[PDB]
Amino acid sequence: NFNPSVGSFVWVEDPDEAWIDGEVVQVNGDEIKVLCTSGKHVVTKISNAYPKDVEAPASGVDDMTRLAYLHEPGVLQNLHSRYDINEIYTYTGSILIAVNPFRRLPHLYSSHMMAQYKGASLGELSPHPFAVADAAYRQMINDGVSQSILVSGESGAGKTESTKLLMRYLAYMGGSVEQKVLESNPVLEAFGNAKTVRNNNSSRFGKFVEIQFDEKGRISGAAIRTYLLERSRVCQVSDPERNYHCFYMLCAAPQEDVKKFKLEEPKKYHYLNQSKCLELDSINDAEEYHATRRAMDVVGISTEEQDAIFSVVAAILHIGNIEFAKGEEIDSSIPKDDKSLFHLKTAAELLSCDEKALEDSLCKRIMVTRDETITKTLDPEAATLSRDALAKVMYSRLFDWLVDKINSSIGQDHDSKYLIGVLDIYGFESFKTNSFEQFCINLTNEKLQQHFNQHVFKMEQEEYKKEEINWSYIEFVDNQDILDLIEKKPGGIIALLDEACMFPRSTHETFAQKLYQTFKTHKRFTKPKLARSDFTICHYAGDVTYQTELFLDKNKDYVIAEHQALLNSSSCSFVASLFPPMSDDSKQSKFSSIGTRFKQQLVSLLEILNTTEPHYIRCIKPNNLLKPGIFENENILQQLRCGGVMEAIRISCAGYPTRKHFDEFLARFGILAPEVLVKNSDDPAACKKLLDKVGLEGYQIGKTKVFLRAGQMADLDTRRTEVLGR
Ligand SMILES: Nc1ncnc2c1ncn2[C@@H]1O[C@H](COP(=O)(O)OP(=O)(O)O)[C@@H](O)[C@H]1O
Ligand code: ALF
Ligand SMILES: [Mg+2]
Ligand SMILES: [Mg+2]
Repeated sequence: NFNPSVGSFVWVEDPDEAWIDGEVVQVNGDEIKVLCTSGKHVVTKISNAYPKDVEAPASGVDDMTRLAYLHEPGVLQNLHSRYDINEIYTYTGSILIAVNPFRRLPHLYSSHMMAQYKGASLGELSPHPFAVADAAYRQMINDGVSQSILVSGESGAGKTESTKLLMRYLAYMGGSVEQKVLESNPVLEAFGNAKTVRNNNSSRFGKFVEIQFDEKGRISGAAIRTYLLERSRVCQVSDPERNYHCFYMLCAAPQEDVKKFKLEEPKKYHYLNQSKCLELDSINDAEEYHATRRAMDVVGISTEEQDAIFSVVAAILHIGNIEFAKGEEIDSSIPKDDKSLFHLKTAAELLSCDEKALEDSLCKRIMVTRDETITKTLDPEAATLSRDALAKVMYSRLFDWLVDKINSSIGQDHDSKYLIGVLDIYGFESFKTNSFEQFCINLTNEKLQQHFNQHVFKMEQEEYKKEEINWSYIEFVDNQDILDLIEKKPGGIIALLDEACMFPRSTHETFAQKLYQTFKTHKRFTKPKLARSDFTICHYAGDVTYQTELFLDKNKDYVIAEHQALLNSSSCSFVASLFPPMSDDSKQSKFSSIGTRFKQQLVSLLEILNTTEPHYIRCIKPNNLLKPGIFENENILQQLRCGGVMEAIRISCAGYPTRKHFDEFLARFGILAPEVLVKNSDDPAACKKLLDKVGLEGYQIGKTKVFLRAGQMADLDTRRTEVLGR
């Protein structure tokens, strides 16, 4: 076991900074007194203490499994040391660990650096996402099976940056399709990314990039898949956060390019004024407009199609400045001041429709009756809800048109045999107020971590028990019950939300009370005492309390009748093309459920990833100030524990990554030792004896399969290739 010396350096617990560095000064029977470099003297039992590796280089260890002292402080200190010398990447078994640098490293990601990793093995070079990308490319041809790379972490930990690296390297192995997949990121980030408290350039939509490869290995096609874009940001923004980049790009654009839009300072427009943050130090909005147009030309978006897109973006900004006051008649709406009539006229001119038809779209809805057509009027509060509804649907139809035009140039089938898919989702985020959009984001992260848990801890250890192997079970925290809490078919938070959405005039307190009487006897569900309509979920990353105030509203997906009627009446080809013409030999739907639609998309994505061989990259956010050179133990310790990094190191150190059937084993490696006899095609004793003849040790013989350590299968294929070639 462990026995501390009278004078030695050990790790001890501390209220802050997690573990602290100390030196024992006194030794009792079972307790010891440590002395930290800080000077404080702590007293604790020996079992709480952990030995410290004094002989540790600043470079640390490239693999956490090769660490001399496997425990939490050594993992934390190995990470910290490599972070100080700008070595952000580090391996854990086959998994890659990435700590956010929060600074530019041009040499670490140059195209020359790609050539260095072109033929490199996973462990030959220093850890890098290019090595994970190459591993996915090599394992695709050696197996003929599709691959997928899965990037995880909390919000702002570097998933989107990590995905850009994988795409730049994957385009290098198959190489005009390559250029357009790389230029699709700036276009989508202009309309799907915005500043939050967690990330200055936070992804508000999840993407799944699919790279197609033919049998020869060329990049035949590529496709991008986007999931639940947040459109509520268009209308309501918190003070720290910012609206989508496109709005600020257009206000910083050269005046001759946007002279027709009649744009003002950003602080004037209602959809941006709520934030009170209009500029970013890390983002130059003027350059982003020039970069986005440049990227749009690469994808093939016509310059005339670019003008109509920005006309919609500038129109949405004008629409937000249309205030409503009480009309002369009861429950009537009218523009408040003459400035709202300016914006109402401008937004109609930018949308190529009638100014009065636009005004009648927000102030007055029409009731549907077979006997005659009647028009009611709206109160100012109802009219405000009608203009915010118009903007959201206009922005999502615009964002969806982009993803359709992107794949209309880079998406095609050349009868390819397999693909590689890198997955970029939104990270687990928690704010002082948590809406329905957060509920789906954290659900997505919850589902991805379960996939990690299954393919790393559940499926691996079931085989170990199945094969009668000598093995100590490694316990872990499973989040399956949280998934059953949300997407259970016979009553889940998603399923219950559709129930309350069917009943008209259902308040958020009724859906709230329904959650309490149903999930009362549950471990992962909690209710705040003073909050009637707020519910808390014990997420794997931490407790998050949600507000159901807007849950029923965010879930219903519908198109306002007079909204689609106006947008269809537009003289501009692009504006009318944003809404499909329904009701002509077509079915009319009351509303569609976003919760079930998003759940269905999440299951289909999971089923495609279950047919591919996965590769994991765990991103880590080192600090919350979004600045470099700040390594915080508490932030990183809580991410390692809830992410299961400690258990993964334990499974990678003692586990067996590769297993082959006896018949597959004697066929390939029986040629290594011709003198070793074999009784039949699947004889287990020959496997034991053929491995001893080669000199391998630590292997384990199972019920029906052999089990080898991380690098033991690799040298057997190299030994085989040498003898068969001779
Ligand atoms: N490899 C990297 N090189 C440079 N900056 C990085 C890198 N990874 C992350 N960052 C920084 O972290 C920020 C957030 O990263 P991002 O990919 O947006 O995380 P997430 O997708 O999880 O929100 C970036 O805007 C950038 O400043
Ligand atoms: F932009 Al994120 F998690 F915050 F992908
Ligand atoms: Mg992102
Ligand atoms: Mg929404």
